[PDB]
Amino acid sequence: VVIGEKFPEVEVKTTHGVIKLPDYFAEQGKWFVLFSHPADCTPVSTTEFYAMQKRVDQFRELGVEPIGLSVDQVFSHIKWMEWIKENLGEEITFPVIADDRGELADKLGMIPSGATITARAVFIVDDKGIIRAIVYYPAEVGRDWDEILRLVKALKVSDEKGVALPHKWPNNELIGDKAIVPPASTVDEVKQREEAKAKGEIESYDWWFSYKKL
Amino acid sequence: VVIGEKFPEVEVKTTHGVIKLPDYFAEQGKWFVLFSHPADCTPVSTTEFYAMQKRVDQFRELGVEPIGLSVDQVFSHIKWMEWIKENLGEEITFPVIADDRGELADKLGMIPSGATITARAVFIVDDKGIIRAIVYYPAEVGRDWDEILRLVKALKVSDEKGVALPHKWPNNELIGDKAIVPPASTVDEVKQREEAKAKGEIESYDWWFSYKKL
Amino acid sequence: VVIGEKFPEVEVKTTHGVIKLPDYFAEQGKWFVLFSHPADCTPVSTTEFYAMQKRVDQFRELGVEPIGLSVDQVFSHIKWMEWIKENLGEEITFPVIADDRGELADKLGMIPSGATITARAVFIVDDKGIIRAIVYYPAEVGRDWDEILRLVKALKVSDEKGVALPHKWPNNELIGDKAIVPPASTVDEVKQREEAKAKGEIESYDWWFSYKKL
Amino acid sequence: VVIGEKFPEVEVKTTHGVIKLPDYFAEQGKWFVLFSHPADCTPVSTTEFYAMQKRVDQFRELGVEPIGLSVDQVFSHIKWMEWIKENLGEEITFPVIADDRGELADKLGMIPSGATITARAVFIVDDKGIIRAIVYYPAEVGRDWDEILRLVKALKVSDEKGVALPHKWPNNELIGDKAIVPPASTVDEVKQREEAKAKGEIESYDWWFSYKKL
Ligand SMILES: *CC(=O)c1ccc2ccccc2c1
Ligand SMILES: *CC(=O)c1ccc2ccccc2c1
Ligand SMILES: *CC(=O)c1ccc2ccccc2c1
Ligand SMILES: *CC(=O)c1ccc2ccccc2c1
Repeated sequence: VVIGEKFPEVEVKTTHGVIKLPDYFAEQGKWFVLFSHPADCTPVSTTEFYAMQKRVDQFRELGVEPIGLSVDQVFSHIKWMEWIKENLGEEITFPVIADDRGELADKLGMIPSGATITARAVFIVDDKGIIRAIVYYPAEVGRDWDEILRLVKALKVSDEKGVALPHKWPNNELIGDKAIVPPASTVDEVKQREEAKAKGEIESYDWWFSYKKL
Repeated sequence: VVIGEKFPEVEVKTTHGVIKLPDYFAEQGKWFVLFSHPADCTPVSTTEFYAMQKRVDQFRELGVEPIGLSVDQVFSHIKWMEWIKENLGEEITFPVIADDRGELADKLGMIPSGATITARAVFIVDDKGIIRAIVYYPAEVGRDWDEILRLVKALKVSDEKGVALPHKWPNNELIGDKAIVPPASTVDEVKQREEAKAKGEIESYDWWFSYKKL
Repeated sequence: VVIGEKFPEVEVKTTHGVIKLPDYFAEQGKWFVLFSHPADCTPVSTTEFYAMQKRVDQFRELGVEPIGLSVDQVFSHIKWMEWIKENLGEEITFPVIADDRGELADKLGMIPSGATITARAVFIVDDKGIIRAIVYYPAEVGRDWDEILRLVKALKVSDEKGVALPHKWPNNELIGDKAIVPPASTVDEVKQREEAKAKGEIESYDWWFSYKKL
Repeated sequence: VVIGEKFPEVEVKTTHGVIKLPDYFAEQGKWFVLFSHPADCTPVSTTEFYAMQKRVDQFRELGVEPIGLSVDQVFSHIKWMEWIKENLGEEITFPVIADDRGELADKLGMIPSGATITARAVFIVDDKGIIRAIVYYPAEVGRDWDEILRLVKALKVSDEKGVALPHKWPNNELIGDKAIVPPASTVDEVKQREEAKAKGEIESYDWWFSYKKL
């Protein structure tokens, strides 16, 4: 699977029962962030679950639903989440997939070389079932959910306002929170663009490098 | 290709002349961060080339050589780097690949659906030539090289102290800059972890969850 | 071949005429215990043919058809069974394979090192034609069909009650004839095991160790 | 691997440190019973460990050393054995192999179809490193160590007194505890045999079926 491809139609067993991806989310007009961990009841994966729960509402606020995955069975997931609630005080409210035959993991390249469990994969999927971004981190290094939060904010703003987002948006080191104006490919993108410029909204470093604020 | 796989043996045309990957970097005991952008003289890509250049020594300090890639030709690259130099004050000092015919981009899954240009891909390759981490951002959303810096700091510390790094390390919400002690793989390591527990050299939330200061 | 593998499609000459394995037994909804002996008119083998015949109805009761095999020819078999009949009072009522050229014996790893005759092999094959258990005893030590009877009782009860059987069941040192409740593979099964725990329908030594009466 | 083949020369990590099979046992003139379980901290495997410990001295009395195996790591083994001691009151005194890359398991066909963990395998290996018998039971059915105890007693008596052992020896249903006298292949086996017969020690059902007592 690559960026731009439809997420595969698949039935998945989860701690919230059976669900049809991507449809379950797409049909509500929801994005999802699908993320793998190698094994339940590991310390890095445990800090990741803590951290994601603490951000569950920053994702959902935007119309993005977290959903986890390992090749462990659903009994493992439950026991482990009960451990996070009793010991860390955070109840897990996002579903987790029991990919217990490794079938989905395998379709999404989530299994590293010589292994039988997933790595630390991340898929952003939009309400059209389109894979918008993919991350593969290894067992030994925990993600940072604040970068995935920035990524989905960027993607949603890109869709909504037809801009591209510079390095480290919205704290880019040349134009801070200003979005780039991409080339026009539509009459409306030529009229939208021209009228932004008559409104003062556009500046530039050259003809091919123009940017505005939202 | 997946995490844990040998980076494919491959000669590449660059702005700094030709090189064999991964041998060129692995024979200097260097890791490389191989990264792509869709096209030279695009503004998001330009923001990321500025950003990488300002950070080029953060990577080099750590023995990690950055290296760019697009399907644009060496002639196009020389033109674009020249523009950045005389327009933003940064000379580009890292080699950029001219991936004639997108042959390496296809090997590494860098081409998004129904395109001939790359997306915003990142590969961390180590001094053994093993792929340690993979990121695929799309054309519309530039990366944050400080997250890739954190990732390769974490990979380096993981290899060097035999530890795993928790979420957002070295700013994990629970244990800060502390590192996860992996399980004992020998009876000798069982005795050493029992000693370290007694001394408080390692600390723990449960028998399976042990961390320490570096 | 290994446990979990389809028994290989194969026509075999027997004392009761020719048959297709596993289809002959699987189309009657029968399991078979396929077992070999090194040579007709050997005394250990004879003791085991007596033993199997006295037990042939214990297996048949359970829908498990016994079936013998050696590299001896049908003519040799007819002679030997005749001897048992008129000498020990038992007619042999189960089919015996004449494995011309040891072709099936090689497929199933029945030939010991630097020999052309089988050892004392046993295969439990189910009504789906799946191999469920394998035993390889040598020429010098005859089997105990009461252990193979216990094994196929246990396999049958495992399939029929969705349980796992403890050591020496139905005479386990700890729980007697009680059976291990496997882990929940669905959220629905989590709720049903929580109900059964509350009712004492299942009993337990720890959260991962639950047994019940059949 | 089949009966009659030398156990492969292999270094194994165990709860008693590193050891060289078969040499570690063969060099002391010891047999070993090598036995797999699928996963540590399972209920069937747990009753098997209980049961084997309770018989550890019936095996060792005979010069046979139990040694266990799963693909779990050595930390898993230790935690699990501590659970057997605290909860069931039996300290495990036999070593257990951490076949944590599945390498030995794979050489000995211990992995069922489509799986990544072992089944319930058993190998008897003599002081010459020769595989004398192999058992494959599935996850769902626990062994009976009393049958493996009978098997090793039979094998040792076969070696020591040049006899073959009938069905269910020493409670065979025709000659009880009497051993079969195999054909002679040596002058000494002709003199040994002839002199047993002059001593009264031999009886028979026919010329090819003779047996004596020990
Ligand atoms: C923590 C966890 O996921 C897990 C899963 C299965 C287990 C089986 C036996 C003992 C402990 C377990 C823990
Ligand atoms: C990358 C860029 O802006 C640039 C600079 C000089 C050029 C000369 C000729 C054709 C294209 C160019 C692009
Ligand atoms: C199996 C046995 O004892 C027996 C019986 C009759 C025979 C006739 C001819 C050749 C061999 C025989 C073996
Ligand atoms: C019981 C056992 O073998 C085992 C192994 C690894 C574990 C990791 C996390 C939590 C519980 C575990 C239990």
